[PDB]
Amino acid sequence: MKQQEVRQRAFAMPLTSPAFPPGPYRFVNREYMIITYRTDPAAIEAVLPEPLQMAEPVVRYEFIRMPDSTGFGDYSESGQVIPVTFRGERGSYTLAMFLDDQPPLAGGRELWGFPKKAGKPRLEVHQDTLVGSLDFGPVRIATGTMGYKYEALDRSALLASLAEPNFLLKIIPHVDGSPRICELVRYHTTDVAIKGAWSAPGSLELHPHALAPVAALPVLEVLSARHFVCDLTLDLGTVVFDYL
Amino acid sequence: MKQQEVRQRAFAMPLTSPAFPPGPYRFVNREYMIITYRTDPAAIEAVLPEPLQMAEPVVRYEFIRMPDSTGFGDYSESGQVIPVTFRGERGSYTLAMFLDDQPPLAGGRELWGFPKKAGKPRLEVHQDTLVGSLDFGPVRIATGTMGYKYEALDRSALLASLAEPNFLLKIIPHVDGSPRICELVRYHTTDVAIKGAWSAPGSLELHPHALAPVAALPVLEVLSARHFVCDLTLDLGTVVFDYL
Amino acid sequence: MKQQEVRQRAFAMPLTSPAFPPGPYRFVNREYMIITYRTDPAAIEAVLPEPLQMAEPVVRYEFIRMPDSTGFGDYSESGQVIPVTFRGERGSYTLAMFLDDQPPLAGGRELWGFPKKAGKPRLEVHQDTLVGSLDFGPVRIATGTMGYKYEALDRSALLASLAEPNFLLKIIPHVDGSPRICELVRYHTTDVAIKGAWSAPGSLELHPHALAPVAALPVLEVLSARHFVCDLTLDLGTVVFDYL
Amino acid sequence: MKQQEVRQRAFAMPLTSPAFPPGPYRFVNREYMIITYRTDPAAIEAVLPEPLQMAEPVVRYEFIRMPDSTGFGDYSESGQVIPVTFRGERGSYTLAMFLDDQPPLAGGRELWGFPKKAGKPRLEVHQDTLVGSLDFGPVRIATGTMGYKYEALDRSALLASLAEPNFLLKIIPHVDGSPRICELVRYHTTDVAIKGAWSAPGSLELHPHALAPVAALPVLEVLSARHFVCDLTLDLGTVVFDYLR
Amino acid sequence: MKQQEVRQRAFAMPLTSPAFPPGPYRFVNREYMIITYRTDPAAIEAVLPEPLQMAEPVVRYEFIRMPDSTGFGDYSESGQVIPVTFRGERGSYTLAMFLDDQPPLAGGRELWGFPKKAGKPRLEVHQDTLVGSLDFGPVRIATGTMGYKYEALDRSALLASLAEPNFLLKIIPHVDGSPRICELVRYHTTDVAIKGAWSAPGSLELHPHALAPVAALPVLEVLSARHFVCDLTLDLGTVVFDYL
Amino acid sequence: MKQQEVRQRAFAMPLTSPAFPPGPYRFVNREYMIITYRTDPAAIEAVLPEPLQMAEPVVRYEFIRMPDSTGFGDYSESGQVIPVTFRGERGSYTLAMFLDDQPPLAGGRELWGFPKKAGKPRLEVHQDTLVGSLDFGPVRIATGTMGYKYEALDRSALLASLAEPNFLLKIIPHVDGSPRICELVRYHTTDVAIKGAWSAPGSLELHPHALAPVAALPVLEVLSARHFVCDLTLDLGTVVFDYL
Amino acid sequence: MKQQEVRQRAFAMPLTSPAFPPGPYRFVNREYMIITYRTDPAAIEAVLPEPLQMAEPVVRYEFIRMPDSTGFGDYSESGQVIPVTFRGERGSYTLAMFLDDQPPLAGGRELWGFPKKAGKPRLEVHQDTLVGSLDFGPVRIATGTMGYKYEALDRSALLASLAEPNFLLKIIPHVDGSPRICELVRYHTTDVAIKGAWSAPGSLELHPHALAPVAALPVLEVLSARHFVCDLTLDLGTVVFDYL
Amino acid sequence: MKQQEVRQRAFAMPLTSPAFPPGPYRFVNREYMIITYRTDPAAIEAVLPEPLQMAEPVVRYEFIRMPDSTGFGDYSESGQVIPVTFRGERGSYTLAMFLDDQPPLAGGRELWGFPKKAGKPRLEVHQDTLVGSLDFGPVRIATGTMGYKYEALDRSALLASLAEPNFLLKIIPHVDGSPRICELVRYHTTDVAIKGAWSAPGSLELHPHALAPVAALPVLEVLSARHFVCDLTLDLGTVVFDYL
Repeated sequence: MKQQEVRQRAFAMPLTSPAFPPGPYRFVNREYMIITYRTDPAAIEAVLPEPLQMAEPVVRYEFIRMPDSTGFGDYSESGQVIPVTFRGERGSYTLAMFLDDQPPLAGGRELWGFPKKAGKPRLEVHQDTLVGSLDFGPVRIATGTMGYKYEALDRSALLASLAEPNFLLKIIPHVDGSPRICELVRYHTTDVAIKGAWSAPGSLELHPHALAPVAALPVLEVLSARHFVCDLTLDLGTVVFDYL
Repeated sequence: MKQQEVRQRAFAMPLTSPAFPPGPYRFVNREYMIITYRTDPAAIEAVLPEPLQMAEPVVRYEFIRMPDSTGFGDYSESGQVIPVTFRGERGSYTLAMFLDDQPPLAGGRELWGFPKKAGKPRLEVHQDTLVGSLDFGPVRIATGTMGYKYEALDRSALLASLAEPNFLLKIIPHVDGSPRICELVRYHTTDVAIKGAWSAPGSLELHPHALAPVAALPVLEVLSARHFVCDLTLDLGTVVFDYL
Repeated sequence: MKQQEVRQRAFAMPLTSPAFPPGPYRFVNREYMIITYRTDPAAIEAVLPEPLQMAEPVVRYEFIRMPDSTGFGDYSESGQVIPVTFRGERGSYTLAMFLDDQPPLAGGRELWGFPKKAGKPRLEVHQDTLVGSLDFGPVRIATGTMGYKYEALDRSALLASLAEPNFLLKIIPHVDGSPRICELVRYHTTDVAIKGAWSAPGSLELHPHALAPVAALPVLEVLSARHFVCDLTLDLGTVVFDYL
Repeated sequence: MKQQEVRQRAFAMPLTSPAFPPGPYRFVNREYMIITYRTDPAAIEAVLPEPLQMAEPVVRYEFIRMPDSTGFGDYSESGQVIPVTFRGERGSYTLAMFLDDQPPLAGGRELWGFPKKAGKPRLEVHQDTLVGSLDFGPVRIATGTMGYKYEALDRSALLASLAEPNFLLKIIPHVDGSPRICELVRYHTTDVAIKGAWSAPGSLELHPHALAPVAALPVLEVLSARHFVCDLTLDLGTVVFDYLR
Repeated sequence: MKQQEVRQRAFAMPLTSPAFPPGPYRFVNREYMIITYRTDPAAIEAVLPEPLQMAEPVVRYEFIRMPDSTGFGDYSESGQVIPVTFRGERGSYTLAMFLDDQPPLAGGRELWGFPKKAGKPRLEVHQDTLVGSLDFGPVRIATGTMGYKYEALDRSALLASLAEPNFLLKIIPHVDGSPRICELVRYHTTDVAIKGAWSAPGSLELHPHALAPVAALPVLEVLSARHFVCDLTLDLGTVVFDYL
Repeated sequence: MKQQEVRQRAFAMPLTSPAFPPGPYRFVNREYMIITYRTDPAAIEAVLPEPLQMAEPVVRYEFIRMPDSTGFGDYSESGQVIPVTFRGERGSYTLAMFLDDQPPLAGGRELWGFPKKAGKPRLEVHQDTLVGSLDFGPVRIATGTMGYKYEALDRSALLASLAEPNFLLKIIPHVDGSPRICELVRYHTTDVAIKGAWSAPGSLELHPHALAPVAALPVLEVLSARHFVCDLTLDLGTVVFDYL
Repeated sequence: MKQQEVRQRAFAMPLTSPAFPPGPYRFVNREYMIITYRTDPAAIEAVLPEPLQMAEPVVRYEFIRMPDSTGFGDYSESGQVIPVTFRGERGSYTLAMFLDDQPPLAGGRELWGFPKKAGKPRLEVHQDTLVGSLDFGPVRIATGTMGYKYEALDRSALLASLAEPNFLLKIIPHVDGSPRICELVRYHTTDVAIKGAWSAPGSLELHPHALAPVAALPVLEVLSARHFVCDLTLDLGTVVFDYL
Repeated sequence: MKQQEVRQRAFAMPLTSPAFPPGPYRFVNREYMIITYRTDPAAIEAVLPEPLQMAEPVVRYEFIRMPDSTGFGDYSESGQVIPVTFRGERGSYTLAMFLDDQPPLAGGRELWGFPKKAGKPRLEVHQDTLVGSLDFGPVRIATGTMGYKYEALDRSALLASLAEPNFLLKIIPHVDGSPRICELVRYHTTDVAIKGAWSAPGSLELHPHALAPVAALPVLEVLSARHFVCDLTLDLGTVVFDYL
């Protein structure tokens, strides 16, 4: 298999059996618990890369079920998202995620630049409560709870939420340890169909961990909680600022 | 978190809590079981990317324990390695690995370009038999067996095998899915101390898997088995050929 | 809170974190097993409150799954309902009900006046059989079985039955133990969308219990068994008769 | 079953097999662990309904075993009680309670107006520590600890709290959702026999929950811990303010 | 229970509580994993009953979930199907099935003449991998694997495959052991709705069993893998050739 | 494999690997618990096909262990048998059976016409009591008990019992749902050797089930109980009345 | 414990509590499953020690239950036996055994010279299938399967096979590692009673193991399967050829 | 024993079988996790006994494995130590300690006067994370985490810290409950050989407990985390201050 055949088939490692596939990336029945909390503004500023700019000092803490995902399989995710502005546009910055499936973890990192690590997220209804949890090894680092579907939420506002740009700092080292890729990436979730969306009382507790430091954006006050189910496509991202 | 802080600080994602640290990457008490088997030369040719050239039509099947790994932790690995020459120099090519710990998986892939996937390798003595196994979710894909330290091995010769260059094909996608990095990488294991090294009868059985195709290189005849324990440093690789 | 705003805010206890929310109460994919059986006429007459009037001497024994219930969560229900007339108008009377979730138990009792107790109902397919059970603590008190979807059920008869009036006897003691509320309440399930509906052969065995006396309406003869899945709204009730 | 006989028979639903019976409600060998903690005064006034007034800014956090309870069975309970005055008379206000047995749950709510919800309270000695815990489904929302009977308490003093009035805001919705009952209820625990009472160092930790917000009253400092066993009759309450009259 | 009641009522044994009901036999959400493999043409010829003629020397190995099956219940199936022509028309031939539910096993055999035996098929997503397995008592006889929904399939073409005739050889013994029924049966799946259809890499391993000889058709090379979900009606078959 | 080869090898499906084999059918160490009870004569008449004629209004309820059975393996059985007369001959009619092994269940139905279904029978001594049970899925449908070997029974009378003809209504649908086989079948158990045979106090309890309606022949009074162990051969049956 | 007591008392170590007793070695109810398979004649030649000569290129693979064995206890065995001739006489050669009980392992090896190792053989009926398996620590190395007593076997012929000489190569090392005993040993099974003997379809799968190389004689085609139960006496062997 | 020899023999209770032996007390492969955190100065001042003097307001929280401890066995330890000065001399004060082995608990208390209580500390690598925990009965009261060996730690600073003086407050009541012993004790760890020593990012969460009040020194800010393995001798102490 010649030089140009290699260059032509190359998408992801291993060449002949890639750790992940090309898309499209389609998600069916994504289920979100999102708890939004006020935090120390100084705690966001210490972690937000310029030229991104801080908006509200809030954090979106999320627990996501992805039972049906092309190329990737059946998995769950938990993460911390921060509202930002970039060039007059509102959007989000993903600071941290954790997932229980390989292909979307390698794929997430190597293709888009999602800052993903391994963990055990769960999101399930126990009788009357929706309970989100994320373990990292034997250690519980996040527990969220919500009432069950108390109020229907505005679906227009939700679709506008899912339409905003999502920014990521993609960093990949060169063989020598210096960055070979260091860029702000913009991605969109498109073809959204909302199956249901609700609000209800919510709660969040975070625990410190040396290798999963979600707790360094302290929960000062829980502001809102939303729970929705939707289908969508994770579109390929585009570079919006190349630090290199 | 100023703009040029980012491009000088950036090593691995997440920028502020990297998924793996910089080395040196030191390994104490790695333990190897290596079953060398003869395969179909045509299966080797099918996967070998030029300018690499095949040598003997053999596969070195590895089960490796790494209980003490700087920056990475305590874990196990299994994989398929093939003798190769590049520009006439004899070395190795790593076709497939599987590991049970995320930092060395991401780090292996993003820094050197080891072709790593997730799986559950084990290497254990069960009374009279050293047993290596590799499971990928609920499916067994590799089982190797060895008698226990039947005869001491010529260490000076072994250390020779371990001085040879190891070659990797590093592939990282750009955000749009075309290759952003596509290169052959040369790396050495250095500062090696062999604590012991043995030979004994060996066996190997492989099973098909859509996502872990080790059985694509069929075990036609087992040729040798080696078992050894060592400390070593995984040095950073160099680019020896850039396809882009 | 100010004495005035307390009145304005009061819905259910606890005032500041009510044991159940207001609604509307929407149900998605309720799944029913109903076994209609002939019983002793005298047993029915002994429990039916005038001004309610007995229609035929049958009991509909229900096993219901409610996997998706707004404000309540995900739960199961079992109990006894009797065909009734009130002022000439054909309807049903709920004698006993059993649930494994507390918000719909309190809310059922305090809002509409469903005669609810705690219990563990289950409704599950085991290979070829739909099996309904009700345990009350360690004692099984109801076991129902049906074949799986032998014949389509008349959607029109079904929708007309669901459109009927349901009567409940709401009783709530005053702090002195005398009745503070004692009324016949009429309610409706509306916005009914049936997803599937079948008949099959069916069985029912009931067992004695001092605190869960379903067996007091003995199974003389099983008349029919229906299985259906639907979405509906549990509308608020209205008082049709005040004993006080 | 004539409509007249219906009215005569009516106490609690279901008419012919009430979810709970009538009393008298007797409790034998009721065991308490009470951790008193100072909280944020602003947290208390937000949840205290006028004409109640606030007394000292503390919360009495409770874990109670009721192994022998007439009409109810054998169960445990946990929750939050605060010091209050109504018309200048000093008493308690129950903010939240959680139990593992339905009859006292329904009865608690529908008769007296106790603010009750389901949960899994436990109270047990583990070697040297009395350990009280509350779980709400999979989530731990309260953990409390004490030494084991370090110092005896005077009982005669203790009975100073048990004879005080207890106040409850009783709320039962009408079929249409607006309040049918909305009154403050006064109840007393009478027939109190103390079998033993003790103090010891204590601890408390509380965790957030959307549906069980005990942690909304933050533990700033633990102030005292008490452990006691008693027999007790829970008397029927009386209305002392009717928001709806 | 008069004599001519018997001959007009008789459908299946036991006459008064038949082991399976009459249809229509409707299936909602059948899920298929099909691994198509090339085999020894001589192994196919050895089992193919004339007047059926072999076509390509391939086997379609199936693992199928049927969670909602009218009259039959919720169950799983695995089996070996071969492309065939009869009187020049292209169709299929079912060589072997295995199921975990009795009504469809007896019903399959006695009505259509599906060559059904007992076993324990499973089809499940394990993170990144769709895994089909078939156990016959304690022995694994089939393991298949697929990546997860790598690429959407041409549905109109699929629906084409599913319009083809399916052929069965129905054999029932007379009480004396000579064949009482011995016929080729043609049946169609009709009213088909494809909910989704995908392709992805595939693997298949078979193991010998004296009583479940799937391995008699050896996996020489895996050619394709398909995964799809559908609703369909299993129509009654017709006799196309009677050997007697 | 030609047309006539097919017709010549055809015994049971699948042609090339029959679900059951030819006999002879030999049973070693068959162990029976038989509880005979008086029932409603109207309950037998509703289930007994003419030209069979009712004898006593009793039912033989049975629990059988078949640990050693040619062609079939190791299994257990439970069933309801009714005494009948046909053409001046005393015999039995089998109304219902349940077994935990496939080959004898398919074989029983397709060859002789035993009205067999699937279930979990057990027959074991627990200390002082012989206990027979039959579950159908998670549901207990029959429990019998006997004292242990209180009295030896008449072996001449027992052999005469095992010598009487056993009648079965064999029904097999045609592909179109109409009966293709509908006949009264007579079979004998021959070559009987009785190893031991006893009577003792006995008891029976039956539970309703929609798909296993053994309970529709109510236990009004337990009359007798016998327990024996024997070897025998289940001879092929012969047609004694063809409804068709 | 005088010097010449030792040389007249000495049978097995420990002298005062020998690891196995002298016989006769009587076996009641040995049960055999034997899968006869054709293999590579070249694999047979590679292991057959002259003056033994190979006969058919077949292996008799055995799984044997010995529940009642004088001096040895209750245990199981599995092994590989090959047809042979010595000085023109047809007999057997035992290549490999594995047992789960020490006295017969030591005794087998030190007295006759059976080539015994440890392992975990099992032979059990699972419903319709006789299943033999052999595990060596955690690795399965042999799985055999048979239908259950399909047809009675010609016993007089069987007893003929069991009258043939069995040959063993006995090897014991001297303290210095050179052979102290190295001889061909002939032994018979005598006083044989066949309790039953059957044939049925068979299967065999072998797996590699460094220390249990049964798979070195590959299953090319399974030829027959036999299942039988017997009592027999293992007589002491004789030396028929002494290499020393 | 004679009254004189009692005095001569007395070391620890029981006289004739002392709860712990004399020593020297040698430790091999102690493994420490130390997390240094800033706390509230007032909390430290509230527990520190004059003549001891407060140095910086930090607490070193320790999780220690002692797998090989002469006279004591194999055990783990957790607790709190504070940087201190005494007469100008820099050292440490041990506030609280927790162990799962009784000989070092009694011996620690009675000989040096370590302030020991019972508890269950653990220190373990879970894949990529070093996890320290302390349970006290059913309550977790300390959880520490570190990355694995990110950077070498300064051996010189380490050895100097281990060479420092440790102070303890030895208190032992007289039978009347008044202090019989009340003294500041100084001790040293000598013959220290460090085997490895590292730093990495670290975390600590503490929890309230009435009998194990570690939380009384609140974690305001984690300053550092060190991991090391060493051999050392726990030398006898000396009194430096007698309160009595």
